[PDB]
Amino acid sequence: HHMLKSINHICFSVRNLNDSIHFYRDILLGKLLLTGKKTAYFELAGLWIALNEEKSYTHIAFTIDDSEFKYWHQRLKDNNVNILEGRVRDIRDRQSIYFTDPDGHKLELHTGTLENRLNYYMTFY
Amino acid sequence: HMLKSINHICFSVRNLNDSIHFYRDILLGKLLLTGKKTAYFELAGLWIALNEEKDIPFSYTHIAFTIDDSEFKYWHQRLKDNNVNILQSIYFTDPDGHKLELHTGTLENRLNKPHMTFY
Repeated sequence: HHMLKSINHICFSVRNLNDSIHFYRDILLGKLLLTGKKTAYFELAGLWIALNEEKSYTHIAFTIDDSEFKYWHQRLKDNNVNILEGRVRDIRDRQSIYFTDPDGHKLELHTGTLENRLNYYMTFY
Repeated sequence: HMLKSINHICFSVRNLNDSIHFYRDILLGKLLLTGKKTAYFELAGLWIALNEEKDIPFSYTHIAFTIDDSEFKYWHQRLKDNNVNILQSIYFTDPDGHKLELHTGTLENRLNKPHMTFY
């Protein structure tokens, strides 16, 4: 009875499929499921990601465990990923990493949940 | 070592009151918090965060949501009767032009074009 059920997928336009495959599948450890001539699909963090090749007003955040924070931070740096600054102590307190994919779509890894944010936090409903 | 799940999606929006009505009332999401400048929703099991930026000027991304196939007509009519920008499947935008879709089957089903390479 009358609800959107779940996320079906997200889709990004990208300049170079092979570069984006390396990013989403090798660096971020997603699974490549299918390709076409100008198309690739992945499963990542339980989500389906579609890339369509086409040669700051949105971001997508994935959850990671606290205990994997330094693993991720270093994997992104070792792979020369473009890392962006977050809030003061986001790195030292293992809260968030912000970064872009090869085309500049903004991504984040976060160790908290929505309730954590709500509790840490204005008008509450 | 795996990313465990999606955490949330953040959208810039020109007018927070319009976006709240779009997300909470048209799409039937749950409003959790406001401040600012900001609103948080739970919609389709996903945290959505809106940040109001009143001087915004949208083609290179979309988020798609799954609906009951028996509800296709319900949703299609709901969006039409609410003057939503509309472009099996419904393709539409929010008040700021963020690209959204509704589909009545999972991307995995859909994928199940001989020339494509399946892994």
